[PDB]
Amino acid sequence: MYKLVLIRHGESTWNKENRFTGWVDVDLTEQGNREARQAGQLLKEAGYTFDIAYTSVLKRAIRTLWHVQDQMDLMYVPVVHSWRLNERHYGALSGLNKAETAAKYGDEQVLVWRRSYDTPPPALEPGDERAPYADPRYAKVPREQLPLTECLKDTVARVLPLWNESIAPAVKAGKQVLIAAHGNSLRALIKYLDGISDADIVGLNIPNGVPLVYELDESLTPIRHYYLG
Amino acid sequence: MYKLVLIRHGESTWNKENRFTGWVDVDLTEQGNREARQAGQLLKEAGYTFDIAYTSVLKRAIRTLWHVQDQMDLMYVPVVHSWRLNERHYGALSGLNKAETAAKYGDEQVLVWRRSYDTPPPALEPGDERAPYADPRYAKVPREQLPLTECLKDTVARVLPLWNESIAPAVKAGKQVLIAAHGNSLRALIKYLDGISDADIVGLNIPNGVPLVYELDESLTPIRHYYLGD
Ligand SMILES: O=C(O)[C@@H](COP(=O)(O)O)OP(=O)(O)O
Repeated sequence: MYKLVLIRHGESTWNKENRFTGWVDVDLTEQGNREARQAGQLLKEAGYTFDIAYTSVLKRAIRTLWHVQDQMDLMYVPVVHSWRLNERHYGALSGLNKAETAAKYGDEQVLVWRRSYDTPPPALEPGDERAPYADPRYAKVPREQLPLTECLKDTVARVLPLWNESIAPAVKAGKQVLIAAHGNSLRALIKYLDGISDADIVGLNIPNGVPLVYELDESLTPIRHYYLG
Repeated sequence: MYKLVLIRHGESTWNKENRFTGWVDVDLTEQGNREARQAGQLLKEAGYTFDIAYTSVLKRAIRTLWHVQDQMDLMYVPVVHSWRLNERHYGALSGLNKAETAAKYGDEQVLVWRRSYDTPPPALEPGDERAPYADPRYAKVPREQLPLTECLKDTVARVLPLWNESIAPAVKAGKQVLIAAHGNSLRALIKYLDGISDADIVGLNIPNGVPLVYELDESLTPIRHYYLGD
């Protein structure tokens, strides 16, 4: 029996502005901060603890983690910040208002761009300011592994090495893990963990700032899962 | 040539209350939060960046780091939190007001507790609430290595292994390192770095929340150091 807690970052600015975010490094709203703080308080009160946490390199997730740590009195635990946990990359949609985009390209198109397992949004041009190449966060990521766009499928491919190489061993080592990540990177990981089919994942949505608890057996096969609070 | 930036945590509740803190895990005051923020801005404006940061397991140091990372847009960097960077353990003095303590045991006595390199304050009882043993922060540290009190000499000895095993290799590795820690634990590191005598370390005081830049030669020998700011 292992427990693993997932939590999606609190409400970000672009969440609130209903803008596609992906790799753009936007921060938490005040509400996002509340949610993160409330999640940490929830975890504290339910008596949960952590020996390690995993996060992306995007401040909305890390700041959420911070608030969780702050509330749980766990600011001292090792935190692994991984670009592998990054939100799904939204290519040339990053920054665009979702309502405006669906008005322009149709809801269907947008729904494909948002939830197609295998078909990514349109890509960033390699020369877009928003491309990841010159970002210090990715300085050690081999260029050809940095996306200009992603579908969930890419996200799953990107997350898995972090799971296999780091999180799973941490869990089996008996470390109590928190993963603070993103809507679609958590969908990606959860797709893997729950062995969810390509069609079945399409409808999964994870609210901001709600601890999602996984109980895992000795082979790390999910037993059940549940949100806290 | 390398640069290493050191910063003592911003003002803490017990800094303001003039209380020996030690391993008591008190938080930053609002002033302390602002010092931490300002130090970040100052480093950001100076064009400083970091690849890795080292800190203690004490939130006053860690929150300072957070504010720095926040202001510098480096919330994603690896942070090693090590008990080895903890503030010097203050023993049975922890939580006591320094002024009343002086008023009771004498200025000399207090100053020997506070700045004598080799004489520790009086120890915590092993049964004291404040003893470290049940603390998850220290769960993997051998009991015998956990202090009930420390003089600076203990602090040095406690710090050096992190320096040798980890921070020095980072610096040699070409990593740009920030260490966010405490007055005495930095006094201890600096003693080693600058090769300050037992007598001389006595006067060294390190202000809250001010970046202290060391420029190190190839052999990690300080060439110069300066505070950033005023
Ligand atoms: O232990 C403490 O009270 C102070 C040092 O106090 P003095 O020994 O300098 O009085 O440490 P910090 O606030 O930097 O963590």
